[PDB]
Amino acid sequence: GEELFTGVVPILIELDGHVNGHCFFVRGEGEGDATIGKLSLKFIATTGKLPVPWPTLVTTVQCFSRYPDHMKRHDFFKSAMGYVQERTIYFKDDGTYKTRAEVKFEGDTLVNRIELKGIDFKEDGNILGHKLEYNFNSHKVYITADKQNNGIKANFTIRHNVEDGSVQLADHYQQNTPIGDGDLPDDHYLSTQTILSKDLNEKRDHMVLLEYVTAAGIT
Amino acid sequence: GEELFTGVVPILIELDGHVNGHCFFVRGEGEGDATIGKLSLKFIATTGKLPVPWPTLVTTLVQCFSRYPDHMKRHDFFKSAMEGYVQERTIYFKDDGTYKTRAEVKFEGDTLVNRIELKGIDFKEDGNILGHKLEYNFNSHKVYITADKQNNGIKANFTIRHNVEDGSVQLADHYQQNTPIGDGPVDLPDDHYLSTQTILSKDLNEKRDHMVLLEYVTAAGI
Ligand SMILES: [Cu+2]
Ligand SMILES: [Cu+2]
Repeated sequence: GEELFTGVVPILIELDGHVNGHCFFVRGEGEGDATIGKLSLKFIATTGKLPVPWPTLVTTVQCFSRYPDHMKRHDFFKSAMGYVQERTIYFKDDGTYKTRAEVKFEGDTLVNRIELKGIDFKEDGNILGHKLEYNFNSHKVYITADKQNNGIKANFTIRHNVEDGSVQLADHYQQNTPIGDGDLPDDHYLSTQTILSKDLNEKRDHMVLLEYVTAAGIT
Repeated sequence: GEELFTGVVPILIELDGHVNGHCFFVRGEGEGDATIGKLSLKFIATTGKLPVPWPTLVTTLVQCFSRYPDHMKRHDFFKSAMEGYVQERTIYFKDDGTYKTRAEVKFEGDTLVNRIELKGIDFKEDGNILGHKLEYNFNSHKVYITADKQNNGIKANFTIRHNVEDGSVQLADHYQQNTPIGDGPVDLPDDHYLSTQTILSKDLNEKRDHMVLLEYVTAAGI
């Protein structure tokens, strides 16, 4: 399973989005290696301007996260190889995201097909009002093991920067389970870093992504 | 599950829709009498004007409220699955794009829900569908139902007649498969059919793109 991430692997990402009766779709193309922990993706909104700000959709392909030589026994995301990634995103004082995504290989490209449903967001609120900065800070992904579902649970809170100077908290609860039968880890975490940019020659509503993710927690 | 449909039951309907790179969603609320075969629903396009004329969606947006007479109470697959069943369809529009449909129909307390997804493929620009050349009308149709021992469910085949502004007719071939969700004591039926009648109206005080529905469907063949 690990041997598939030895080098560059092309990425395909599709997102089915439904928030407060607004339907949108996002295509994601790019590359990424797990030896460095790098991701380079360009997301395109093929349905005009998004009804929600980009940074909220960032959180919803860990498998390209770098696991050091002494932690290679703890990468569920690679052992699967696919898995499904379910999430619930609690935006504080704001709506919520339910997310289900299948992540498997399709030949050369690694594919992440997503469906999300946004419920009870506030009009002229921080999300539906696009009062979010085009930013993203660094975060930790606290990962534990789940023997009951042969998978993994994880908890973290994302800090979205607001235009006024305050901070938005999007509490994330996620569950992952393998698709095919056939390695759960100990309590570790994934340190993440992210830059949001744009292609100056794309007229479509888009987002360029650069990520660096590594693991830690085990000496 | 006959006892559940004794009287009036509230209905909830949602349609996840994608047709030729265009996105839409539709909410449906209403009631239904299975003792009569009556349905009264009001659908709302929460996304604004659909990229597709309503009458092509009427077929895919709950065949449990159909009236099966007292001598046909052994042939209602739909009522008996209520856990619910999964209704899958493929709608071939003649000389036009097609529809692929999936839906889950189950009870969530008082109301009955169908959660539906659909994908539209290979439709023509300035066609009858994408060009909105269909009259806001509908005709009467028969639903021939057969048994599926292998998948423990049923199938159905029929062709829908959509009226065109030309005075012509746009055909839509429907193929469907139903399979129970929970392990069912549900009995399968002999070859029979449902006679359907639909009326599409508008709520005068609603500004959103919408459609009001009235349906009378009863079972026959025995
Ligand atoms: Cu709006
Ligand atoms: Cu959709």
